[PDB]
Amino acid sequence: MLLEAIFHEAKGSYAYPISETQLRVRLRAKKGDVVRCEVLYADRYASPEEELAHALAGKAGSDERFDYFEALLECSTKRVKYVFLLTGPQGEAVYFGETGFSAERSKAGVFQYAYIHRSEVFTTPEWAKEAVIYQIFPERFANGDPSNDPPGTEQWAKDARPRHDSFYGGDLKGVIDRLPYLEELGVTALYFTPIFASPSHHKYDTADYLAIDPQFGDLPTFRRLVDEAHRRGIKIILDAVFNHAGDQFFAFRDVLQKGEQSRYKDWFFIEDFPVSKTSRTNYETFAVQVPAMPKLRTENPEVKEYLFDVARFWMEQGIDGWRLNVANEVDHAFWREFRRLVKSLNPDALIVGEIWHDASGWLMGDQFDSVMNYLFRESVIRFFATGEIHAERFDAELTRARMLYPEQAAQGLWNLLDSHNTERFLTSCGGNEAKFRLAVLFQMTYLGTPLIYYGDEIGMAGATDPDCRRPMIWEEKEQNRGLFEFYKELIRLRHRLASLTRGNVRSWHADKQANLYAFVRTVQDQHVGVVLNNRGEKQTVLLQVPESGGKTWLDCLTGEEVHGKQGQLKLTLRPYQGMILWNGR
Ligand SMILES: OC[C@H]1O[C@@H]2O[C@H]3[C@H](O)[C@@H](O)[C@@H](O[C@H]4[C@H](O)[C@@H](O)[C@@H](O[C@H]5[C@H](O)[C@@H](O)[C@@H](O[C@H]6[C@H](O)[C@@H](O)[C@@H](O[C@H]7[C@H](O)[C@@H](O)[C@@H](O[C@H]1[C@H](O)[C@H]2O)O[C@@H]7CO)O[C@@H]6CO)O[C@@H]5CO)O[C@@H]4CO)O[C@@H]3CO
Ligand SMILES: [Ca+2]
Repeated sequence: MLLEAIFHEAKGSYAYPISETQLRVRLRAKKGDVVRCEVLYADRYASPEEELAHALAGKAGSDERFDYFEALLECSTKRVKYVFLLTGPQGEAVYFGETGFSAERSKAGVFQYAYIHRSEVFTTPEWAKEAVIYQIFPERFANGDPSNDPPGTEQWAKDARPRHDSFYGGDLKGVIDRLPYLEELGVTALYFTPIFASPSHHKYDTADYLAIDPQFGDLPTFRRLVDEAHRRGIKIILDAVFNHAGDQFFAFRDVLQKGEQSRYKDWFFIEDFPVSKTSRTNYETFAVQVPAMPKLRTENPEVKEYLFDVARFWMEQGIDGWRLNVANEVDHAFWREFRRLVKSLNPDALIVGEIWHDASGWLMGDQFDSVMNYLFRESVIRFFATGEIHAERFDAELTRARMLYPEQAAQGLWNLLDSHNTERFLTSCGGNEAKFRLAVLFQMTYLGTPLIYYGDEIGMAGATDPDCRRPMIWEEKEQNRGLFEFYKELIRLRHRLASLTRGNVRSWHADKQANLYAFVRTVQDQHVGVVLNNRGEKQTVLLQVPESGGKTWLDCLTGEEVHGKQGQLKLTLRPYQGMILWNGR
């Protein structure tokens, strides 16, 4: 075995607790370079003579270059020292520890997880463990009160083609009037983009964090929204824009006024005075040369307590969580304290970050509860929409990501297809409903949290910013109701099948020629196998499935009963068909 390819660290996503007495260890090694992985361990302060405990490390999944092993160490002492035993293809042996490799156990040293403080066991909202979030871009969702419409509001039709400054008049009263719809769909939470006062139509250049934007409503209307949704079993989440502020934010206006005497010059990153005009700014902004969005200095104690107060004010209205916009550009101290503050007010308040790269550092259990799974989106786009990769590359991608973070965080990533920052998925599919559906079928059955972008469930389509921000389609005979009834049924199942919301994932078949992929979700004795024939040509496959985990399954989407004929399963899928096989348990 190529030792230079065996990885593990007594922390991060390879060593962490799932309980005050249970530690999850994971090891990494070159694909097919290691056949068995066992973990010999015991209490740290144990005598050199006592007998070590054993723990078999099942192969959890396989990257495109690695194999991932995973074991669960029972640690009543809440302290532990462990060493890996790695067996080769033919039979070779080797011990893996902190000191290094050695055919001799003792000479390999031993990894140590110093102590398991219950306060550090990565914990997350239970409701968040089985949710189906629906993303709402308020300005375009529904105009329930045309009296607050901005000036210039354009028509509300299927053929609108928005500009970077267009307005259509969607407001919070519309969202309220639409809860019957949202509740019929089955969503269990709504994620709004910025709803706070701002001159723009997207509202990321916040003018006042303490007031809903006039065009959308007023606090009374909001509270009504929160109450109306709650009794409907729908939680609500807001976009926290703490990285930068709109150049209307009182504090910034002051610096623009009082110049050098402003009591807030250190609330921003001013290079020189006086502040500036057009995109030739002289104060640090989000991205590059964006005047309307000066950068907040969350490192400054004053700014921190301000935004924290801002956070206290909205959690007082009963929201259920936050979506941290541009999260990675604001310090960790901030986020840790933010988590403590939030978690104290409401233990079930969800904190989801928005980072477009390895989030490992914000997913240890002391900051975010999760993030947007852009990866899943990249994998799904290229497997179902643009056909740029195949069933096997897909399997690889799903697995590689799936191993990035501690399970707790993994279990909750927001699996989105598209956002208000991208072309709609249907468009990505060149308008191929068949393909689109298969992707949704995967989304509603894969590991994580499904995130539905308003419109998709109905068949909307469009380019990227701002064509993806068209107004919702409400005229029923202008909506894809067959697709809607599809989402409904998946979501129904997802809520009904435990394994889909609380089980794990395991590859079950990857045929790059047939371009058919299949996985299995498991929890307790329940097994739900999803088969995706992602190809435009009926096909038949035989999948391995030992008589132990059941030998008879039932397709949840058709009610067809399938039987295992000696460990094998013969399935025939119509073009692009998918099957939700349930073992009944
Ligand atoms: O006026 C600015 C912008 O404001 C609002 O954007 C939001 C956005 O909706 C949020 O989701 C979020 O997204 C951030 C990410 O959090 C951040 O990490 C980073 O991520 C990368 C982007 O994903 C990537 O595309 C690129 O950004 C480029 C972009 O590709 C360019 O096309 C260009 O974007 C311009 C837009 O085309 C234009 O519509 C407008 O955007 C509004 C937006 O409508 C509104 O929702 O202006 C921008 C120019 O600023 O430039 C950007 C950056 O140069 O690279 C980044 C990281 O390298 O960026 C995205 C946003 O791009 O937060 C933003 C702002 O709060
Ligand atoms: Ca309106």
